[PDB]
Amino acid sequence: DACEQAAIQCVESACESLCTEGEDRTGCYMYIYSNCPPYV
Repeated sequence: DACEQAAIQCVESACESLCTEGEDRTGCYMYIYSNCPPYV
Protein backbone atom coordinates (compact mmCIF):
# COMPACT_ATOMS: atom_id res chain seq x y z
CA ASP A 1 0.00 0.00 0.00
CA ALA A 2 0.88 3.65 -0.05
CA CYS A 3 2.05 3.64 3.63
CA GLU A 4 4.54 0.82 3.03
CA GLN A 5 5.78 2.46 -0.13
CA ALA A 6 6.38 5.81 1.57
CA ALA A 7 8.40 4.09 4.28
CA ILE A 8 10.56 2.32 1.72
CA GLN A 9 11.24 5.64 -0.07
CA CYS A 10 12.43 7.05 3.23
CA VAL A 11 9.99 9.99 3.29
CA GLU A 12 8.91 10.39 6.93
CA SER A 13 6.58 13.23 6.20
CA ALA A 14 4.41 10.88 4.13
CA CYS A 15 3.89 8.47 6.99
CA GLU A 16 1.30 10.87 8.44
CA SER A 17 -0.79 11.26 5.34
CA LEU A 18 -0.52 7.72 3.95
CA CYS A 19 -0.66 5.57 7.07
CA THR A 20 -3.49 4.99 9.58
CA GLU A 21 -3.03 6.25 13.12
CA GLY A 22 -1.57 3.82 15.61
CA GLU A 23 0.53 0.87 14.57
CA ASP A 24 0.70 1.67 10.85
CA ARG A 25 2.26 5.08 11.45
CA THR A 26 4.61 3.74 14.07
CA GLY A 27 5.72 1.00 11.73
CA CYS A 28 6.48 3.51 8.93
CA TYR A 29 8.79 5.53 11.29
CA MET A 30 10.38 2.34 12.65
CA TYR A 31 11.20 1.15 9.14
CA ILE A 32 12.77 4.48 8.25
CA TYR A 33 14.84 4.49 11.43
CA SER A 34 15.96 0.92 10.72
CA ASN A 35 16.91 1.13 7.06
CA CYS A 36 17.17 4.65 5.63
CA PRO A 37 20.11 7.08 5.46
CA PRO A 38 21.19 8.80 7.81
CA TYR A 39 19.99 6.19 10.32
CA VAL A 40 22.18 3.57 8.55
